[PDB]
Amino acid sequence: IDPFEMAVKQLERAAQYMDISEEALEWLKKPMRIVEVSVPIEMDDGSVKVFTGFRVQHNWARGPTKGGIRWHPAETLSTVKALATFMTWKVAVVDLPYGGGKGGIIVNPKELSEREQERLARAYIRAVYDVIGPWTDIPAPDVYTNPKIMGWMMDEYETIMRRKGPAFGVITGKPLSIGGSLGRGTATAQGAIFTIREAAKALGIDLKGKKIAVQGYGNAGYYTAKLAKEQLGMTVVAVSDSRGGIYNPDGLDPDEVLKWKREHGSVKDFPGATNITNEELLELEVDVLAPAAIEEVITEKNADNIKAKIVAEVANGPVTPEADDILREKGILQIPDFLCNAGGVTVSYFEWVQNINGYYWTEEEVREKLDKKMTKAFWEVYNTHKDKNIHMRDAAYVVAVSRVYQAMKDRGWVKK
Ligand SMILES: NC(=O)C1=CN([C@@H]2O[C@H](COP(=O)(O)OP(=O)(O)OC[C@H]3O[C@@H](n4cnc5c(N)ncnc54)[C@H](OP(=O)(O)O)[C@@H]3O)[C@@H](O)[C@H]2O)C=CC1
Ligand SMILES: O=C(O)CCC(=O)C(=O)O
Repeated sequence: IDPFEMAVKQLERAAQYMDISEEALEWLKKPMRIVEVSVPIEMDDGSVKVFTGFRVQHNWARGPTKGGIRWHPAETLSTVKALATFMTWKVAVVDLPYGGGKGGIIVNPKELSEREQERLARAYIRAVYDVIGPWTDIPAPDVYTNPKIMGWMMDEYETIMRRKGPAFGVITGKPLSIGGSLGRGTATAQGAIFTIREAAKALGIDLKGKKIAVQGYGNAGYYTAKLAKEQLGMTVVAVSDSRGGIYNPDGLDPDEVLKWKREHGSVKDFPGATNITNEELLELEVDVLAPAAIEEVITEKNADNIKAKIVAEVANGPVTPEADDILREKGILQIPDFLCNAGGVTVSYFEWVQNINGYYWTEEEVREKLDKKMTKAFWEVYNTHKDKNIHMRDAAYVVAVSRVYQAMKDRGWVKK
């Protein structure tokens, strides 16, 4: 249907478990500032093409808005608004002095050359300059965007700003050569691993020697499996991608699987393991399920088939609202998406702090700070879900919306 309407409905459903005034809820149901701009670039053939750009600042009560820029051909203002709304709750649930933001360009970057991509990034910066800044709106990498594009955008912003303030802090997820931070590459997977370890501690389950299945095998999924094996001592019994999946009960080494996928396009037909389809992976008998591929993979039609005791929602919205009740009834502990994959935005916040302070941290300090942040956030959410006897997603919503509501009331934006 409409992604923004779905996000608003999910917030409205969560609002019944907390004391929030009608005026504040109506304020939260609509983004505070939406910017639509034309993004013109000169193509290689000499012609000029105009693209549609988006930048949505949902709420900046707790601080400057934070959110990545997507470059998908199916990008829609509704999707950007929904993702900015989710970004607000994400930054609020880990206690960040941030707001919720999101940006996007309706473009197919596959048919764009490197020069054209750089021109697109620079033109997007030249178009959205007046509503962004290190203390206003901090973008980041997202779908079909990378640190290279981030560096181009940072350079354009610095050129326009005339180096008056810290231009490194305008955008996060850039290369280490220019204001980048360590631990950014594995940030999401590291945060997910921290939350999984905390969930296992909460359920009284030892993670050593337990099977894990990961759906999707890219920046999130591959690193999630690798860190689960290396840090949590888990056995990786199955991975998957867009093509198919592979299942080996005795375990799989993530590095070999990644090399095979890079050399053959997909993890399919990996030797020593059986080829299985994506839907069969979610129904395995594993200790932890990590669907880090796409949204809405666990529906009402397959929720009863899940046998994992922990479902780590590394991807954005992998479980539908209907499947949430079925999963909870079976007694499965669910880690909500904007809490499970908050490590990426937490490390982006660390990068922004380093940029604005002009002082950069080591990998160990970043890892320890992220560990503490994710542990505190997860324990807050779990304690809220146990105290009020509500769903984990509902508890995360209560925790985030309470913070945003308190910020709004302290700013005097709402009275009630
Ligand atoms: N920094 C991050 O990585 C962040 C991660 N997330 C969430 O993590 C998810 C993935 O992020 P990232 O790893 O960067 O993305 P990538 O696109 O780099 O990797 C996603 C993986 O999912 C696979 N995949 C694609 N379509 C399907 C499908 N229909 N069914 C099963 N698997 C599929 C892809 O296979 P193939 O490569 O063959 O296409 C790929 O291996 C997203 O949903 C995102 O919202 C959240 C916040 C930020
Ligand atoms: O780092 C950020 O600001 C956002 C990362 C991201 O893409 C997400 O959390 O969805």
